[PDB]
Amino acid sequence: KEPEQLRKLFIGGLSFETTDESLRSHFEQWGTLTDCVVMRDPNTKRSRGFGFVTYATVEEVDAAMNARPHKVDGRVVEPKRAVSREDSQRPGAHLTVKKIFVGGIKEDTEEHHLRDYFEQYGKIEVIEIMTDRGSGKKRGFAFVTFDDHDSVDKIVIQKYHTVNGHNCEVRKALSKQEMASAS
DNA sequence: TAGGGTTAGG
Repeated sequence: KEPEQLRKLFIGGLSFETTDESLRSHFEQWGTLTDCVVMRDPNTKRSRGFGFVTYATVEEVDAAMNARPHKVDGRVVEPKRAVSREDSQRPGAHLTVKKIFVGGIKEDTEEHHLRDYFEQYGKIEVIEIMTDRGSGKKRGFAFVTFDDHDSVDKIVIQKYHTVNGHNCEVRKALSKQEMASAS
């Protein structure tokens, strides 16, 4: 049995009239829903326009994501890997991005090392191992861009990543300015 | 379009 967090998808952009029932009826097409709910105001009971669906297995989750775009109650919605309440605190945790920051990679790390680990998550468009433009010294971090934002989401929700023999930290890439506003 | 009375007590 895989962890609940990894078996759940956040469903954003829900139609004003989507319900626990209409949501379920749609996503059950890709698996056994162990949970399905529409978040709404506790006071007015008005829909907050988003919800979650949870499958019995991550394979069923992958099936659902491979079926995008998803239209529910006539509205195109936005299914996303569910980011934990804890991680939802980090800056840009909910951004739709196709690039990741990979920090703490050994000096002798080469592109093939990155591909050997990251290709399993999706089509890689660009790989950039950073160096100091002036000294030419390796800075110990890289950037990897994918063709699908879900590749990035599938990655950052995992805790560990082994590249060139050792663990490395992987986060959603924030722009120069986002990093600044994040400081 | 970020969570459902779901987060520090001898």
